[PDB]
Amino acid sequence: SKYNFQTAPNRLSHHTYKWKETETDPQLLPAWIADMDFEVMPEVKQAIHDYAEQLVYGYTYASDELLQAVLDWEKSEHQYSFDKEDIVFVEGVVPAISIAIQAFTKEGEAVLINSPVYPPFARSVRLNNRKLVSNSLKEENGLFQIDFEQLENDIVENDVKLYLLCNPHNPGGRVWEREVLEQIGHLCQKHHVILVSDEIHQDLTLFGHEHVSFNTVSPDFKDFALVLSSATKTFNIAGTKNSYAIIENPTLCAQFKHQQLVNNHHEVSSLGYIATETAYRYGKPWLVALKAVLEENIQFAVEYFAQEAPRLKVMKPQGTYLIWLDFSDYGLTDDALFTLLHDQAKVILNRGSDYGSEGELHARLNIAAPKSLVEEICKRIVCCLPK
Amino acid sequence: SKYNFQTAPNRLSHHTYKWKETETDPQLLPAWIADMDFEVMPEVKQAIHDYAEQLVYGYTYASDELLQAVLDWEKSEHQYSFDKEDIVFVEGVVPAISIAIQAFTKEGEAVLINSPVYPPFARSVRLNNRKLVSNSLKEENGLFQIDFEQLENDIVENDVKLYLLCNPHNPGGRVWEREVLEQIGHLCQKHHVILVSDEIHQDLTLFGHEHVSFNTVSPDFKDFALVLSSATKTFNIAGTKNSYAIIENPTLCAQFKHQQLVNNHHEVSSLGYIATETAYRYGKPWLVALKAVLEENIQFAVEYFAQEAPRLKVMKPQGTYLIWLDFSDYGLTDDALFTLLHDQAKVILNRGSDYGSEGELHARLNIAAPKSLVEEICKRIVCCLPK
Ligand SMILES: Cc1ncc(COP(=O)(O)O)c(CN[C@@H](CO)C(=O)O)c1O
Ligand SMILES: Cc1ncc(COP(=O)(O)O)c(CN[C@@H](CO)C(=O)O)c1O
Ligand code: NA
Ligand code: NA
Repeated sequence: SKYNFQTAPNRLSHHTYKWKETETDPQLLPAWIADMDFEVMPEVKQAIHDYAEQLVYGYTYASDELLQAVLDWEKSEHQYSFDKEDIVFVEGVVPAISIAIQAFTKEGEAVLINSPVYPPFARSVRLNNRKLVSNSLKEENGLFQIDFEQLENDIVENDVKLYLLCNPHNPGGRVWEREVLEQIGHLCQKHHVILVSDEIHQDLTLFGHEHVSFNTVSPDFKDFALVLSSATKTFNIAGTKNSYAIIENPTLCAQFKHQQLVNNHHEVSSLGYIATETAYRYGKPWLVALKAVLEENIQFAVEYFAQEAPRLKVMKPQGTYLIWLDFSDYGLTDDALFTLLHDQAKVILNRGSDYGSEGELHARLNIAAPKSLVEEICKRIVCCLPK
Repeated sequence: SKYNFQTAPNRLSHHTYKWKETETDPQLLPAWIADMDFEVMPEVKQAIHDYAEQLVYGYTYASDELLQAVLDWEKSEHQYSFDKEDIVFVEGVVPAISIAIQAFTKEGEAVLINSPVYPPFARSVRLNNRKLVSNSLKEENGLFQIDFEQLENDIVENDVKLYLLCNPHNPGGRVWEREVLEQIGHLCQKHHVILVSDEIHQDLTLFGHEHVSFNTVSPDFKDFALVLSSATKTFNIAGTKNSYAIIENPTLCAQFKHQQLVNNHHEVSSLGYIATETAYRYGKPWLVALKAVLEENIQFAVEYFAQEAPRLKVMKPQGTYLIWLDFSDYGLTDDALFTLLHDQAKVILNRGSDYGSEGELHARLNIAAPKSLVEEICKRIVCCLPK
């Protein structure tokens, strides 16, 4: 218990998204947006104090030490070896997604996602005036799976140019096996599709599930695929605004960097650089401790819901700290479910329908909070469900 | 008991752009990129420490207190009154310029600048595949002036859609009079041109020169013009990454915000928000003290160069902390001037030619450093100039 996973810091004065509603209605307990109600690792807090003590807060660049820290993290944690020149810093992963869409496709061309998925995927495609192709995931034995026949159909019928892959997949928390990723890659090679693998949850695979970074699947995958990740989801530092793309293919790397500069989206803040380097240098023990806490919270929620709401269908995450809940067996509409949870149960969960039509009558639950808070949130979710 | 403008914090370990070359060649003295070698106001330092003590560094948004701080600053310092909903935060001004180009013009359409000017102006136009129209500034009696006859010709002959205005103008530090701004505005009305006024140096007008913010010139100007500014240049906090657009016209504001979201360039870091609010709420006395130091440094440089290098033509800034130096009386090429300053004099100044063809044989000198450092830099500049 060296690190504090037992007590949530009070965030009410910090202008957070997560606790905003609670500031007006103190009864509301938020468990929606993916940041954590855990204190950040102490080395990052110290690094922010140390930044203050620089005294001058001018223009800074991404250092060789930061580049090496990213290289070292990827090698040590994900067995992914590349060169410092392959790293492109971006203030966030969602920014990187828009840059990729703009760099690798033209207006009107088709971009494929596996639905239901993180809403900025569909939004970034549509707002960019690209054609969205939603490849609907199957649900079998409590897990999402890809229908590869329909995936190929979706690619061919729509002349898909870009595939935005989520790995681990949010929502659901699906940690794709190497064999699944290999089939995806072969389809991209066949049909000349560029693949962007959003691996922001890569450090949060649980219960023995192992993240397989996309370009580690086959040595040639870097010819068409790039990887996005960050320290921010792993270490709860989203407000520091830094992330990266690993782009080993020279042409793809130049294309991305060019579009990033066209958009004047090439700079990152000083603390963005500092916090990522610090997290990667010092964060491993904290991450190990976090993952044990997350596993306990998830197991608790699954068992509690099984006992108190056996009609509630719970997808057990293989990774991420987010649980996908299916209220389909209840006599509720999508809107009535939202009103029930928010107004009667006083719990704020993400509306599943935000993620696509497959999310109708679902909600997403964030369990990256102390066990006592998770216990209360689960109690509230089961309190008011209709007979 | 008073603010420190006498000693410069050591920056060699902070991965700064400004001191980067000096990290490898200790002989080199930088006076190029516009950040200051002055300690930032103490309250911003404290705000960074306070941010560390939030303990959780998750997702945040722009608070009503920050919005009010910007409103209050704009009203009290620039007599510019508008509503909180007119403010759009962007991680930087150069980001905002690209968003504006993309939002308000189509590919192939013409964008006008007054050359020579801050290089990202020309770059952002060119990289965006817009046609660049450079309206060349006159130089008369040591000051840049607009040729309004040619400006109108440039607008009409090229069907200009967007005018990127720099006010105060960098380089040269020209603080455009109200009457000059009114003539520009009237041309934009006549010819249906949208105008973006980059007023990042607005708080740094000197020697009795007063900034006139563009939309304060006429109540009609908001129909076609928006204002970009920031706390970063004023208060030496560029690394914190926040700035704003004031867009009073509903259509222009929606267009800008839409494009910002298309580009996923809508979020700002938590410290970005914090540092700007803090600077505006506590910064005025520091700024008053700064301006006295800057005037002293500029006066020193002008007089020193007048004695030690009478052939060197020095444009005295009306604002900004940057001096535009003209070496055209010397038997030098643009390349030879750069080599002389950098390799013999051991000083790093911005290359004038970066700013446009009018900057050939020029260099830009940054005097926002302690007087003792400025004295040394000036001594170096005059040491090795050829007969
Ligand atoms: C697949 C994926 N890609 C990107 C991000 C966020 O990226 P950014 O913070 O780097 O922009 C998230 C976090 N998503 C959070 C925050 O919105 C959530 O509530 O789901 C994500 O799940
Ligand atoms: C007219 C103008 N607009 C914008 C900026 C910087 O804007 P940003 O840092 O907010 O993107 C500057 C600072 N310019 C610095 C940093 O490059 C200089 O050395 O000139 C500027 O002079
Ligand atoms: Na659908
Ligand atoms: Na020119």
